[PDB]
Amino acid sequence: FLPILASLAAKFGPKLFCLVTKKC
Repeated sequence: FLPILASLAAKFGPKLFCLVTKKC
């Protein structure tokens, strides 16, 4: 019902890079 891993990979990918670097 909640496809969290797929959502993280296919929608949070560049967002994850931006939040880790703090600066994109």
